[PDB]
Amino acid sequence: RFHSFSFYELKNVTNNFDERPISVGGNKMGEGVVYKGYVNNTTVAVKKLALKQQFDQEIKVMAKCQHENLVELLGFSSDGLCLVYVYMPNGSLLDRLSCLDGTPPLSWHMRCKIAQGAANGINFLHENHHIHRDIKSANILLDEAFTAKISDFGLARVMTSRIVGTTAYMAPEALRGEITPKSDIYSFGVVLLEIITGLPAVDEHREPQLLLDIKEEIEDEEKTIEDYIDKKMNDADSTSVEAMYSVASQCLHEKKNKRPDIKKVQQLLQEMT
Ligand SMILES: CN(C)[C@H]1CC[C@H](Nc2ncnc3sc4c(c23)CCC4)CC1
Repeated sequence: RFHSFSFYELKNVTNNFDERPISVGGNKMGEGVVYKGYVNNTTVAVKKLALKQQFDQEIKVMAKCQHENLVELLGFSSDGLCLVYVYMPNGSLLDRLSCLDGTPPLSWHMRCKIAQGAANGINFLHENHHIHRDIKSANILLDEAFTAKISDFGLARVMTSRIVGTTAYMAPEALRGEITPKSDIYSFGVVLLEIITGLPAVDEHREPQLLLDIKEEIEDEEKTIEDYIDKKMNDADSTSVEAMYSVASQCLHEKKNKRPDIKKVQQLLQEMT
């Protein structure tokens, strides 16, 4: 299954949980807090949790779901809570879309591969009867080849009394307390809009504040998808951009039953390229 690490082992490999960023010679990737570690010539991501149910749920889902587009869990620590993963050198899709820390903008070609990869990851989760509940660009990680890897299965799983997730990405019924794989489809629709536009899902100093509202402006003919295409690309073609927008639009249907299933989303993204 997974390797059982003692807390002392993870303490040393992260250089005593060096809270300084990587750029200043520390071990912090970012925020629990994520630290870069080195174990048996292999680079690892150690998430020190700062909660026990989310630790147990992450281990349970990870043991059942192993896929090319899912982040891989290597081990854990519970003596004296840490989760050890395969390290993703290119961080999150949110960070790469915002060009955080001077990284070059992602090309349209890279963005298409990322969208396909993320859809393949969600498909595997849904085939294994799991609902993510927090699909967003911050939860889509990028490996050494910029392959998309869905992360954070702490909230993975019908009604609930504890509404959890990210408001800007959440489906109307998810905000109402419902738990359905169709809510993950809606959230992926927001991610597709972030990929096309390079804009975050929410920006308080922006008009409109929420990205999913651009779908209304396009449908009401107030604007077009061309007006919203990320200008930080030089290789975007109208056909494939409209094809990705069509998938995003279908995903963002307010009525959950009118949304396509992940298999259809996966099919439409493959046809796009
Ligand atoms: C704000 N940004 C700099 C963030 C900071 C956290 C970072 N997180 C990771 N970075 C590298 N590898 C991994 S594996 C794994 C995670 C992760 C989180 C869950 C499992 C993504 C970028």
